[PDB]
Amino acid sequence: MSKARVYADVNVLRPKEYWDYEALTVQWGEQDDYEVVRKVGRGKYSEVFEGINVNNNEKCIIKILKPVKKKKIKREIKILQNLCGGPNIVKLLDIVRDQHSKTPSLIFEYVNNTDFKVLYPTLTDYDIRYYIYELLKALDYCHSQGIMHRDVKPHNVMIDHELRKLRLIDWGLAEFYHPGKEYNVRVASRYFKGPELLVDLQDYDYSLDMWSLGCMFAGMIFRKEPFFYGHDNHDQLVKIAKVLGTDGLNAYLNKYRIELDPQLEALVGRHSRKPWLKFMNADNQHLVSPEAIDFLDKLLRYDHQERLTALEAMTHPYFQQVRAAEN
Ligand SMILES: N#Cc1cnn2c(Nc3ccccc3)nc(NCC3CCCCC3)nc12
Repeated sequence: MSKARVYADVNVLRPKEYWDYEALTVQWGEQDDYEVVRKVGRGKYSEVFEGINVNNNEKCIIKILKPVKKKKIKREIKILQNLCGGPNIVKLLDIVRDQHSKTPSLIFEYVNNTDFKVLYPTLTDYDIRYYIYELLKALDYCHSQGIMHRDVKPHNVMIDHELRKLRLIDWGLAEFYHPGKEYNVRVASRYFKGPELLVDLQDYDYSLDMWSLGCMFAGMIFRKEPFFYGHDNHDQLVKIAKVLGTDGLNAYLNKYRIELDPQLEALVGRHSRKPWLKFMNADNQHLVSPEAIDFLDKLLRYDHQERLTALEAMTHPYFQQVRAAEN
């Protein structure tokens, strides 16, 4: 039996109007208020375009959704509404649908994002600390509002580098946290899935996002994208085990009484823990200080209960300069 160490009762104390997302009645806007300017992306969930509001001439992002169940879309909409105005939380501007096809589109604020594959390599030590701190504000906020993002990855972190503006987007996989609830482990992107998802521990919590953040962070400071490069869910756990070591995995499994599938146990084998500095090289030297390693080490723990919470992470000395500058 596992439960979050912080914000566990947020949804217990709030009324049904907050977490009963299926009760939501979607208020449709007008499709004609928005026009496509250029396609900027695509995914299994939607096609994304840079758009413009013909009324105010303001830029926006239009995501034309592929077939989705009523329950799922209501969940994304309710969460976006509940988190409105929070630090670095993307703003949902409107929700529209095509009459004949009933194809819905979500309208979001526009962020002039630069491909992370091109942006990250140019980030300085300070830039990394700054952007990760900004992302942490968003995570502590949603966690404080009883919501788990469950899909933290570079693709869901829009950054306008010129303006130094960051937004955590795509809340379609997010969920409300309820103590003891068993969630679907089929969330997050493989390279960012926490050990809990990989060993089928269903009663996970906000801490899942912290493992994903840790993966992003490790990728940035070590200049290795992605950090844990597995080809399937089983191999993903193997990649993690070859770094953190099987001793910690065994302890983790014993604590929560989890039994790995025979095939998985075989693939994992036995591995010694590898010091974080073994990933240091001439290319990532100006970015792997002791503070960075200490911070990373406290994020990437098998036991989700051991990981730093977003609030704790924000106070780690690694971010002391960012905090000082802000104050
Ligand atoms: N909500 C929201 C949201 C807000 N901006 N935004 C952007 N901005 C953007 C602007 C110009 C060029 C590229 C992107 N792209 C995507 N999704 C598309 C990206 C997904 C990650 C890989 C690159 C394309 N989603 C969003």
